[PDB]
Amino acid sequence: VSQETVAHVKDLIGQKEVFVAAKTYCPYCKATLSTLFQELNVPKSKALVLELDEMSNGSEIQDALEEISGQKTVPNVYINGKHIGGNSDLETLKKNGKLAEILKPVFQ
Repeated sequence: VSQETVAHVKDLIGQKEVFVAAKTYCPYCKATLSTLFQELNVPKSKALVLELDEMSNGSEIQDALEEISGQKTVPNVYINGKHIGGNSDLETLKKNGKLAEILKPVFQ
């Protein structure tokens, strides 16, 4: 895991307000994307969703994410540069109202 790749991934995380690292065949990723973009209607134009299994540098990005967030699995969600976690973490925030609050500056 090179520092160059790590720096690049931090760049990607900050490009859009909502960042999601996922894999196309993962049900946890599907639930997270559904929650954010279908149920909550977060504008897709304010999000960068990486499907690592369809990225030539997917494994390198995932390794960089582990270094940056300590997380080893997908989905890996960031909102406004802050690490949110995975699908279960998203569900907890959704239920206690904190997800709606942190997405306030994003919704439009």
